[PDB]
Amino acid sequence: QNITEEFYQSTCSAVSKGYLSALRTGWYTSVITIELSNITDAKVKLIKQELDKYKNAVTELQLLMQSTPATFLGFLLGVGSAIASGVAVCKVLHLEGEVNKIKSALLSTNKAVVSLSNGVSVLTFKVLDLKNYIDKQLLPILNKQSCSISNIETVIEFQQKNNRLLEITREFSVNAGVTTPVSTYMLTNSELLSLINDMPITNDQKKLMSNNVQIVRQQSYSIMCIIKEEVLAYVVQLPLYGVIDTPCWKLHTSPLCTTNTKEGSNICLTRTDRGWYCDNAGSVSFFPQAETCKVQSNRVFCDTMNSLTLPSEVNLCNVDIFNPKYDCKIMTSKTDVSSSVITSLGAIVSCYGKTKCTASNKNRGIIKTFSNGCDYVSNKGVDTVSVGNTLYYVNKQEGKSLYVKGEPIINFYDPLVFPSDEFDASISQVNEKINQSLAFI
Amino acid sequence: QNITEEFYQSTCSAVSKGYLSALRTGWYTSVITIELSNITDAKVKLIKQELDKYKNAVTELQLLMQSTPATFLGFLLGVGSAIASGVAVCKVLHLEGEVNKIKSALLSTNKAVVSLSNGVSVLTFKVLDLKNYIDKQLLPILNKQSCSISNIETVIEFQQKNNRLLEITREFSVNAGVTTPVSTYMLTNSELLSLINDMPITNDQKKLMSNNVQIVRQQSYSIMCIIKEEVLAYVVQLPLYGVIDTPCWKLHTSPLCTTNTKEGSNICLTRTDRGWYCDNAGSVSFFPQAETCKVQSNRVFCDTMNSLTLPSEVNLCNVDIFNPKYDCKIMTSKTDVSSSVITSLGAIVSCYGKTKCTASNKNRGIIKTFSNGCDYVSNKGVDTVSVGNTLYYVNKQEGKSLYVKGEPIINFYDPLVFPSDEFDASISQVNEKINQSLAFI
Amino acid sequence: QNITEEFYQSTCSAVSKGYLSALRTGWYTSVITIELSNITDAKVKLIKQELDKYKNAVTELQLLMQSTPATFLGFLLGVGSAIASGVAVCKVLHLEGEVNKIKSALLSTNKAVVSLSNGVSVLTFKVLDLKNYIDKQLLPILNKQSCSISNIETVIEFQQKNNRLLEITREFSVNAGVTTPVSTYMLTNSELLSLINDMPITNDQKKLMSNNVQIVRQQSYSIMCIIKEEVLAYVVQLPLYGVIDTPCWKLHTSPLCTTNTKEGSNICLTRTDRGWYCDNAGSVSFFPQAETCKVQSNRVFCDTMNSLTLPSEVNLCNVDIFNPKYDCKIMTSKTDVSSSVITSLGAIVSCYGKTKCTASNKNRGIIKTFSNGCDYVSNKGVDTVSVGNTLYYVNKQEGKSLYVKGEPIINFYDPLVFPSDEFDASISQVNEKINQSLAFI
Ligand SMILES: CS(=O)(=O)CCCn1c(Cn2c(=O)n(C3CC3)c3ccncc32)cc2cnccc21
Ligand SMILES: [Cl-]
Ligand SMILES: [Cl-]
Ligand SMILES: [Cl-]
Repeated sequence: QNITEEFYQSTCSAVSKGYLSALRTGWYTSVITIELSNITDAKVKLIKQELDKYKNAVTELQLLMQSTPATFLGFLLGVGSAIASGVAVCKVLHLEGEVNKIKSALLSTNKAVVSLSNGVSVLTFKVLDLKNYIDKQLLPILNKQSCSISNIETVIEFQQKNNRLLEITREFSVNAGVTTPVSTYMLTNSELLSLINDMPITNDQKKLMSNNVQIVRQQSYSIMCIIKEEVLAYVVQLPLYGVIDTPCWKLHTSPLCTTNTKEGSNICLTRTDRGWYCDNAGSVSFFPQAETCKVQSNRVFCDTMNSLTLPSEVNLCNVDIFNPKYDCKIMTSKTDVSSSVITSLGAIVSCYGKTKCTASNKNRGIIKTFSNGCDYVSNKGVDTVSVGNTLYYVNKQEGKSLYVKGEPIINFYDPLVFPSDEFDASISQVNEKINQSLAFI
Repeated sequence: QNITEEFYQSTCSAVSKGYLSALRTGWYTSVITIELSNITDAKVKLIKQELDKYKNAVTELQLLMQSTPATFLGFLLGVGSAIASGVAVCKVLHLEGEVNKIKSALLSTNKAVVSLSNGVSVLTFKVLDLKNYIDKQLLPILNKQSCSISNIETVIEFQQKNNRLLEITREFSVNAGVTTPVSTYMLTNSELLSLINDMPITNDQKKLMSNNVQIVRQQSYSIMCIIKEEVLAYVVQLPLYGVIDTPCWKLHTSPLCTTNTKEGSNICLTRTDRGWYCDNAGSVSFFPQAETCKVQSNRVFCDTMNSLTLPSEVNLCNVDIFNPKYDCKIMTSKTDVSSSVITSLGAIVSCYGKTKCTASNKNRGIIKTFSNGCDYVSNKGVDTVSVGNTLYYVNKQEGKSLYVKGEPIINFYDPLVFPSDEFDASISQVNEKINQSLAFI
Repeated sequence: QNITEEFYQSTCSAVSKGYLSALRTGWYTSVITIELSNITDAKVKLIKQELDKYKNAVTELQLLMQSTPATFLGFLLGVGSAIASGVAVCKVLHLEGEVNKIKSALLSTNKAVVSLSNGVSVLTFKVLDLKNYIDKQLLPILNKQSCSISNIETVIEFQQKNNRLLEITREFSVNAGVTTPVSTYMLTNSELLSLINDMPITNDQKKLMSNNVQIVRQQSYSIMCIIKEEVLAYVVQLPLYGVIDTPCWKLHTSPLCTTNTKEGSNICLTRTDRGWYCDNAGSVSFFPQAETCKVQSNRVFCDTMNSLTLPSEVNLCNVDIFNPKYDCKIMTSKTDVSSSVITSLGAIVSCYGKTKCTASNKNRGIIKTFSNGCDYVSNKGVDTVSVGNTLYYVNKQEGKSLYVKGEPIINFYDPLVFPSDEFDASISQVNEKINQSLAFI
């Protein structure tokens, strides 16, 4: 879609809009199972060697489940427990008879829904029947001939089928029974798509999930659960996207300082509310660590667990940081160091002191030299930006940028009553302290 | 065991107790080795192809060792060097004759203790003898028949044996010779258990380590060391648990704010001493980043390298934050944003402003609507908590919660002399500033 | 080379010098390709089974590219976009005919340079020709005999060749098309070395990169790009080391507090400018998160994207923190907790309160007991340091340490006007506040 950007010279910040939301709001828990089997010449020795790998993988996973499974403004977030729902389901599976309900449900099929004893309705999947393979092809060789008649084409095939159990067990072993993202050994591409289609969700969610399998995997958990009655079962916890196609925008901020000659006499100010914003249910979901969100074209995948829910008036800070309805968050300092923030469609440059700051093009080199202050350049005709010894490549996606001129608000502050070293502050709090200092003077 | 929780309404915090400690206090360094060998039709070409994979894995690891191997209150921690002990041992192995001492010690066995030249006594393990396999089965095929007589069952078997060397080399290649956790290619489940049993430790440590192999792996390092005289050797650095079965408890904290109508007029306070606490040697080991500790049932595995050693009186902050023996750490602000902290046995809810905050059950939906302030609900009968647009699942483990009523201490502060934006502060420091402001007035 | 260390008792800090730089300053983008092919008894069924794995890997990667690819003083850094350059190249490859230019260029060879339509000159590599293998050996079996004549030695060989495609696809599936470090499936050791040799760089850069392949891998990206016209192509983004062999030094800092008896009456100060420093182009490249830099012997690999460019006078803070040319950064507090910082050649110990702080040797145990204050011990004759319940191993590399005596500067401050809880501050700012407090008194 249309991605557009606006740079606010007055506050050294830029907003990228045109994105659409896909917010993980909930969890779907599915129970994936693998049916187990309970149990010389060159080719048989390889079968016994592979069968040993199988026996020890089972013993390994049994040992691993002795315990129940577990695992600027970011400091404002709450603290969730990401696998609480999957662990709850996995707890129900240890209740007696519960494992047998699943074993029975998938006797004649590989996909089935099971209502568990506490009422939970979960999709169930038998992805590998080692029970049947071992019990139909390897058992005859090991007992009827007394380890005599065998062919190497079954050795090859057994290694293939056993490999996935060996890899699932490897992942759980280096991860204490909880893995994320969910690999293709836990759930192949075909199985996951099939799982998504049989999921009880909207057609929009199914299309969205199927066209972004790779993101679904990164937002999912595999929780190793139980081995009981020749059934190996792990819970796969999949994201529920309850907010889809609402507007999102990305706020980029950079330090705004005065540019006086005498070093140390300068005051700085930085908008601290940078991160991803998405309209959500009459409020705005604010993600202060924009690295928690994944962007695919103009779709942005975030997790509400790493969000604050803010009044929509928080948007007014971009056009009017002095607006009377939301108290815009800033931090203050006297550290006027140079840096750049690469935005979606351009680059913000905070250039101070003796720093060389330029913007270049691929074939012609330097096309703009920044003066001291906070400035911006759009990615049209620019390929790189240089601040000091640091070269930044700019994003080269299509979209129009608008440069909104305005006097930098740092000019409105008297440096001799300016409160420096304020981090979790706001426009009004800074004024509150300035008036108190001006009172005592 | 018995997990229990107490919520302190006065300070918006909760303590989970009943846990027992397993603290990594030291390191055991073992030297794992792989003995190397020094060195047409369809089946021989595959042997030569696999032999090439072997030769290049050796060349790769030789190239990789040109250099010596290397790798709220968290800011208070010191700075260790995690693989210093393994690197020290690995340095000793480059001394002349040192590699030959090991090669000799494991001539007749695969497990042996070797006292190295500087006095260090290390367990040694030969986990794969490629020297013997290549030198007994592949060498005859490549020289005696001139690449003639071969059978595919050896091609299969060679790929199996060579695979682990290829994978060990892959791990070291993407990790610059230092890996953690220690995979099952570095050390299989059988080898690690055997290593633990032959370790010079208590019977309690052996049982504890064997029943938590997956945690031992996550707290271990594999340091690629030396290739010399047909011997490949890497050091595996294993945790020493010198503190076991002492009481541990988890402190959860959340922001406590006043709830006045006029927005911006509110003051907030948050206990900053959240994290894991374990009794340790007459003091308390405090782990400010509770994500450094791993919980398995009621056992909690932590690393003393990420701890502060505090006076045990730090515990008094939970029952009496104004106690005269320890100066309880807090932070102050005026940012009254809503959030929840999911505890071990319930959920703390900091609900402010216009936020919808509720607690729900699986089948009946909303059972409690929180008013503004800091409140708590136990996981008995509750499955989810909702703060704004964020849905939290609560932990569903058994254990009793006690709600300790008390007036929120934020009510005891006059907002017009309240010092906001204090981060590394304490009860006494805040009083010190309030009295100084009250003096100048 | 010569690694040396100096400890400044006056400021509780230590500098390690003698290192030489290797700074990633730019990016080289190469286009790696795999040529694809467009498409019963026991041995044929395995071929059809492996061929299915191939078809689905292709379908998987096609689904994955529906979207364009994306991915104390650290807070002062700017914000780059690491794969912007590779993504830009990958965008050019979707232009029509562009894929065919590459397909043509590597018809007769596997390595070739191609000037793309926008002028970019990129190295191109065909690392696997599955097109030819499938189209010469498997096609005859599946069509001419009608799935009759086949031998197991080709089944083995097909699994080998197809395996790398299956693994590349696995990596991209768990990583949303962008991986780092660059595995040996993306680019084998031989291919990467060959790529480095054909790179348009200096002989120094080629030697440096070839002798540190493992670091090059960790600083590289694999960006999954396009599948078009039987050509699979991903961009490998390799580091350009434009700064080599300049001096580097590592600054370690630890809290310096007064040691009065009455607890709570103490004031602390910590130099905040700790991290890696490298001379670079007349300025100094400062890396505040020293964990972004990788050290190999005396060579230190850093990324300028995680640096500030500072005046070289920042070095004066080590010999004279009160120097008049650079305003040295510090933080203040009243939290006198004990801890240690393990340096390159010794250990800084900040010992306060009732903490037991000692230094030990391997065979003789405790050789020094620290008194309260900030002290230092060199790694000559010392193996471990203990602060409270935390045991630290010291680095055991050769190099001389010098202990520079001096009165701790915290003694020069009157505790009753000392501004505590200052984080982004400096020597002059603290004096500025002290004089303002002394004025109002
Ligand atoms: C991107 S950052 O959050 O990591 C950098 C913050 C560091 N910092 C501090 C100290 N401080 C923290 O470290 N936290 C974080 C971990 C809980 C705070 C939360 C609330 N108030 C102060 C906090 C003061 C200060 C003043 N100016 C600039 C930076 C400053
Ligand atoms: Cl870049
Ligand atoms: Cl949750
Ligand atoms: Cl250590």
